[PDB]
Amino acid sequence: EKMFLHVKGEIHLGRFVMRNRDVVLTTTFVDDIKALPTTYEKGEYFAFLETYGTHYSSSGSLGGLYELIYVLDKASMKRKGVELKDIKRCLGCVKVNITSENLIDDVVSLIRGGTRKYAFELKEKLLRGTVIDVTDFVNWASSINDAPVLISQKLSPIYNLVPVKMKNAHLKKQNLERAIEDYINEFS
Amino acid sequence: SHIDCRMSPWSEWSQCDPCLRQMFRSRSIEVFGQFNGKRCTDAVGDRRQCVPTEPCEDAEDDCGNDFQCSTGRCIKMRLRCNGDNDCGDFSDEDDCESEPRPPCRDRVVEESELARTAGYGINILGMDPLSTPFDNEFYNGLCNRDRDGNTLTYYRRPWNVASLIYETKGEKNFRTEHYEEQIEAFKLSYSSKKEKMFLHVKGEIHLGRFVMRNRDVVLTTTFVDDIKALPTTYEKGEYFAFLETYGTHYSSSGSLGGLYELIYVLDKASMKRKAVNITSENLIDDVVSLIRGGTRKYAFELKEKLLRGTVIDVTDFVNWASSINDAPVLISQKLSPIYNLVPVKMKNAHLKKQNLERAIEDYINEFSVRKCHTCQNGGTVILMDGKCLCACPFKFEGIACEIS
Amino acid sequence: SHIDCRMSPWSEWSQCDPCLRQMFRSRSIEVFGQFNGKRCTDAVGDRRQCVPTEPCEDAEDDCGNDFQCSTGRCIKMRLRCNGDNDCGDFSDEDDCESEPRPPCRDRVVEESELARTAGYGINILGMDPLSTPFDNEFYNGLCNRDRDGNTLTYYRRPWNVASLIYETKGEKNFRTEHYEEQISKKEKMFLHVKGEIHLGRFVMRNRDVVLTTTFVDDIKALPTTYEKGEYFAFLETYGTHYSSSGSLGGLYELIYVLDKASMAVNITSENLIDDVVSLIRGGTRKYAFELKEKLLRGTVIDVTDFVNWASSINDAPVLISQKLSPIYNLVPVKMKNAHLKKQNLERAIEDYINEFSVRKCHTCQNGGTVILMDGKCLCACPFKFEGIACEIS
Amino acid sequence: DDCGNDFQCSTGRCIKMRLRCNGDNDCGDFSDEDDCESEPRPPCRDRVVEESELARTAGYGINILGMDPLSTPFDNEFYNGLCNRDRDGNTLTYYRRPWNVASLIYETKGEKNFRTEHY
Ligand SMILES: *[C@@H]1O[C@H](CO)[C@@H](O)[C@H](O)[C@H]1NC(C)=O
Ligand SMILES: *[C@@H]1O[C@H](CO)[C@@H](O)[C@H](O)[C@H]1NC(C)=O
Ligand SMILES: *[C@@H]1O[C@H](CO)[C@@H](O)[C@H](O)[C@@H]1O
Ligand SMILES: [Ca+2]
Repeated sequence: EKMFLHVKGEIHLGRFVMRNRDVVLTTTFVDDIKALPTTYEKGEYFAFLETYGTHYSSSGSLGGLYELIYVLDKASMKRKGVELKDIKRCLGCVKVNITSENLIDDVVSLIRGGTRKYAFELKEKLLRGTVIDVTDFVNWASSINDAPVLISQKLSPIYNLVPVKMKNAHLKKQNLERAIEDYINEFS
Repeated sequence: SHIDCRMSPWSEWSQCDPCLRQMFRSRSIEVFGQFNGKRCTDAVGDRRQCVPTEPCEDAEDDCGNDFQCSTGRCIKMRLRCNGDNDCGDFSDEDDCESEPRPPCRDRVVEESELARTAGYGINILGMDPLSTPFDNEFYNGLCNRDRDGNTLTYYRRPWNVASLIYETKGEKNFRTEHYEEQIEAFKLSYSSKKEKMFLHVKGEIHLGRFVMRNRDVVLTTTFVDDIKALPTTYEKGEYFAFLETYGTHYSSSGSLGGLYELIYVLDKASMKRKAVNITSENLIDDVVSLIRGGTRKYAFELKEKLLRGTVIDVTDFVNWASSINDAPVLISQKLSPIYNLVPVKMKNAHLKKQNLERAIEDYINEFSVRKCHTCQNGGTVILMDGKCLCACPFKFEGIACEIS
Repeated sequence: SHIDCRMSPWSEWSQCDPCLRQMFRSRSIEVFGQFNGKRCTDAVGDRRQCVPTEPCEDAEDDCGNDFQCSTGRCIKMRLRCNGDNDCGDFSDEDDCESEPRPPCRDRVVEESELARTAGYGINILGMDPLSTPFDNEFYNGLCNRDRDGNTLTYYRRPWNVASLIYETKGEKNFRTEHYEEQISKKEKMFLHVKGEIHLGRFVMRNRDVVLTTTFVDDIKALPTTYEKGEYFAFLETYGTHYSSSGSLGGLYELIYVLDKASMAVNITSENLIDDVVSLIRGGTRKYAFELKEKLLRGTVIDVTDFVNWASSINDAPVLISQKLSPIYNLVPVKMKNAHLKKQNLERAIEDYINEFSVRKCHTCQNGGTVILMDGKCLCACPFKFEGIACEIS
Repeated sequence: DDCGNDFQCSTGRCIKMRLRCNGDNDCGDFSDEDDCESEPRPPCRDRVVEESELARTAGYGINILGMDPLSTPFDNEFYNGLCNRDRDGNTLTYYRRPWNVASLIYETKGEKNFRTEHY
């Protein structure tokens, strides 16, 4: 045997893209660069690289998302009274009472953004082994306006933000590259 | 096995740019990564400050008989008193209090929200749209008193959108396609069946269409200034950085609107023969929906309904069709290279155009999927941020479709 | 298989145009890209600035005794001092102080939007009703009162429109055709429906045209020397043609098609196919985007939905069909080198006819045929052939 | 450091002299805006706008399988004294775009997939 069922959804609110020159940083970020030594002071450069970030998203996507993999092997329920089209129909039915039954168990939840009330209601219905109603998804979708999450991102390393006016600018950027290169070996 | 990042370093260093007080470098990316081996995040080009080795030239670039705007734009002088915003700074209009009048005398009129976002920048990396290189706030003193759109009420068309129109066209398509096949024999008893489904649906709700004026174009102060910063010297990764963050192209053709689409693909097989007892079953199922444009309350309400056996309520479509008034998406367009907007009447502009085209060719060649390794079995190569890979909804598995 | 973009070299530089202060050459597309190879974009005309090699001529181009408006467009004093603002930049307050009232002495009258959009430009690429070359807000100082269209209310008709006759037509054309055969059994269906409503027809005046300040001044800006890029830029921003007349209205069209067959030893087979489509244009959104959906389903329609949809065409028409006139007929003589502009607009349109030819793209596989799109020659095919070149099934 | 004819900021920045009076918090805690009350000239000509909460957090600092607890290295409270604006189609409200964010496009797009393969 091999078997899986997936349900996946996107809610997309907007695209952001950002500058690569004439950038204005927070003063607290360029202060953290002005405090770096001229030397490859690896412990301090790893301190900075976790005091703001290793990379940044030169662009991303504001929204919300779900992935709800049914690890459930169909035959775990399909031996009892439900056809393949009927279990589908119940997930999105009279042949058993699947919403009352202990039969649906192994559905995973990943849910991103929106107000906790609605995210919880979707999660609670899924772990009980029950489908969400279309009412529930539109209520969730309305709430992503208050609480977005990044669905996907396109990435660049943080040393690109270091201003060209910085005393020892190229040396610091080259030492941040030397530090970024070590992370890949620091973690197995 | 999967493939991590490969590159070679700068191998060059510019002299100091006199007016810009800076120097540049750019490096050869070989392979960003394949099959989820680790990304090349490191920079395609970088720059360093220099105290310049010679004087800068005369910095002014005055267009002459045109007014040199406080933004650095250029325009016909008289408009600077008219209540049109010519300048990219309203207070140049505030300055000339002596001849204030708007471009229309008695008209009561709206801003076209379709015209404001007309001429999006685009990046070929995903056909991402980007905010307009174009100004779209200036009227060129033209009254241009249109009344298109479903409310039949006046709007003014800003100087860059030569055409903008609000055409009310729709189309919808349906296909549902089904097969069943059976083979059975005896000598040993053998039986088998196959079942197939295909669906396509789409529907288009057009709102409008546009074209951008290819001469005397009026640009965002930022775009016309963000040409000034350019190296003049074909520093590959720097012209790549402008192409990355104002886009490879700017466009003008429109289908603005809402759109929906669906597919089902289902394909199913079962086989048995019969002491000896042998059997197999194979089945692939896939169903997908898309919605774009309109407001959340109705467009997100529709998106899931489309997949189901559920017959959709016609007034839900009518509420969506109304909401596309507020929230269009660009369904189709005509691309034009971004360099056509670096204007005449600015220093070294042709050399800046030459470098922008060569950097578009570099954009085309370094993202080229021809560099990546062959996908296995029935698949074909896919590109994503920092990696090549492939995937196959067709009885194949793994990040290169290696196995079945 | 997939094919990439290809172009000529860049032609040798023009000399410096004296008044335009620029110099260019061009680059022909050979192949736009085909079958999802790397699609073309890159420019066919591009230009460099020059400090000119000789003097520009005297810049004024006034039509003699005519009034020199702030547009620099040729007009006569009756058009300005009667308050009508014909000359293109609302200047009339400068011209007269005593009784400058509009030509409709007391009986001042509304305009029409369906009239204003008359003489849309059109382009063989995309066939778009580009916004008017004509300045339909010029009225030639005429009061010119229609009372036509279904709003049962008066309107002033624009100078460049000979008439906007609301010559109404509503036509439904319908066909069905079906067959059955048995020995095995076969069943076949075709359905076609179209409905057309013509609200009216506009005709553009064939002499004495008033063009938009932008159209006339954007031909003043031409090279004078046969350079593709600036001529193509005028084409691509104003049309290859103007609609010298056309029909405003709405349209719907539908199809359904079905084709069905059915046919120790145990052998059998079944075959089926389905194809359904709907189109709507014109009318206000609520009714149109009801009806285009509504008619794709079998639903026996409320006649009041047809009445509401097609009533709304009075407020929101689409151009059903029109008479194309080659665009250069709109360079008004009594302008400097006016005919040399005509000549090279025609030569640039002939150059348009050269590179956008699909015929030179490579053959699609199996039962297919080639189409051209923005940077791709491509095909789509019968008999379940597949991929953008139809090489497989 | 030394902004020349332009203005040197409290926690170390340069603000162009035209910015300082406008109302935009050019230099942190409104420390740009000490006294210019004779010429407080706005970026927008009395247009209604509210500050984009969806973009003020954009440009998050990122780690390999992680993201920052403190909002950004970029300063999304900076606007170059421009008024350039995007809008929410859902409430019809206009927002200024932070000058870090080269583009905001607000798009309503919903995509949903169900899938199984079985053997
Ligand atoms: C095959 O499986 C069926 C299941 O009912 C069983 O009855 C039959 O005896 C099996 N045949 C064999 C043993 O090959
Ligand atoms: C028909 O199907 C049966 C199923 O067992 C098979 O045994 C037989 O060979 C096929 N031919 C006949 C019976 O027509
Ligand atoms: C001359 O034309 C060539 C094409 O052969 C270009 O590559 C070059 O940039 C220049 O325009
Ligand atoms: Ca002005």
